[PDB]
Amino acid sequence: ENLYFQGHMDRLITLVVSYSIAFSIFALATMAVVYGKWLYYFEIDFLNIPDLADMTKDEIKRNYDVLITYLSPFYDGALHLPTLDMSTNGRIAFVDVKNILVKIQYVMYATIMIAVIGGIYLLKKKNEKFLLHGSILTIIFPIALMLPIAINFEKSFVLFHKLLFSNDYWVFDPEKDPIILMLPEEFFMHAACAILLFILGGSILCYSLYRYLVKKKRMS
Ligand SMILES: CCCCCCCC/C=C\CCCCCCCC(=O)OC[C@H](O)CO
Ligand SMILES: CCCCCCCC/C=C\CCCCCCCC(=O)OC[C@H](O)CO
Ligand SMILES: CCCCCCCC/C=C\CCCCCCCC(=O)OC[C@H](O)CO
Ligand SMILES: CCCCCCCC/C=C\CCCCCCCC(=O)OC[C@H](O)CO
Ligand SMILES: CCCCCCCC/C=C\CCCCCCCC(=O)OC[C@H](O)CO
Ligand SMILES: CCCCCCCC/C=C\CCCCCCCC(=O)OC[C@H](O)CO
Ligand SMILES: CCCCCCCC/C=C\CCCCCCCC(=O)OC[C@H](O)CO
Repeated sequence: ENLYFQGHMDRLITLVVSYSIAFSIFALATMAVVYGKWLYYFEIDFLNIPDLADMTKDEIKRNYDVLITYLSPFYDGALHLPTLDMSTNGRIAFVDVKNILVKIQYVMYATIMIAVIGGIYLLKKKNEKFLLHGSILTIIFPIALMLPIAINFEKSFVLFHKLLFSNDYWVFDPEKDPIILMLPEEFFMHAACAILLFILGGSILCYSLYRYLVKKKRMS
């Protein structure tokens, strides 16, 4: 009567743990790309942002450095671009973007702890499937968040937008928020591609860890 209860828990724990790694890797990849400077630096020359924005390369890079420094959850000050103006609707939008990254990070630290605490409880029990269930669940998670796009393309992006932001009938107007000119749509598309690229690598390493383990367990 008891080992029927115990098996019902380790399958629940494997679920809670598997989902926790799926999200942990999603967050970790997101933060690697958002706070990463290699990709955007590459896009300055690739997308010819100096001529898009009528700004020098050094201009563009130091404004970007200040923005990424602002988006740290540990920078308590307001956003003060070195050479660019900014509407109050602009400042609001960047507080929205910053709020997500703090929300994501706080949940990430939560899933990281549950994933390894619950993960070692399972490994102490000679059980490895959370490393395999997780591995495939990390591939599935980031785009289950994209699933609404398949149902309706323009309308789904109206809820993604309003889930994030605090002003509905705003604008991208370069005369009032000229940092738009150095943040073209292609940059965000490539960045998201880097986010999943990182997630894909993440799924592999923890699938490798599943196979390295269970092959040394069956060896005995
Ligand atoms: C007690 C309340 C605590 C709050 C948490 C309750 C949430 C549990 C949800 C359903 C129970 C079913 C438990 C086992 C379900 C099977 C898990 C499963 O679907 O396995 C595939 C997945 O990828 C992972 O392995
Ligand atoms: C945890 C904090 C301390 C340690 C971290 C320091 C903070 C990182 C800031 C700048 C370096 C960014 C440069 C590295 C960016 C590499 C990853 C990236 O996102 O760009 C690669 C791109 O995907 C391929 O084209
Ligand atoms: C349980 C799920 C897996 C557990 C994993 C344990 C944590 C591993 C810590 C760092 C690995 C990668 C961290 C990538 C982001 C940290 C660096 C960062 O944010 O700075 C910007 C970055 O340097 C620009 O590339
Ligand atoms: C969506 C997946 C992309 C993956 C993440 C890559 C992007 C993260 C790097 C920088 C974000 C900074 C810009 C984020 C958007 C700022 C909002 C904006 O454009 O400002 C509005 C305007 O100023 C007032 O109307
Ligand atoms: C509910 C919160 C629980 C309390 C919190 C306890 C701390 C989390 C424990 C381990 C994380 C260690 C591995 C994390 C890898 C670091 C990657 C990272 O966090 O980079 C983001 C950074 O802010 C880029 O600017
Ligand atoms: C594919 C998986 C991707 C993972 C995603 C995780 C969520 C990241 C959350 C916030 C990052 C900042 C989001 C900022 C998005 C703004 C994109 C945009 O198009 O900004 C308008 C720009 O002005 C056009 O020219
Ligand atoms: C043992 C119990 C613990 C179980 C834990 C499960 C094992 C997860 C393994 C790998 C996940 C790592 C995924 C990391 C993906 C983020 C991509 C990244 O960090 O990029 C590098 C960064 O840019 C550099 O500067």
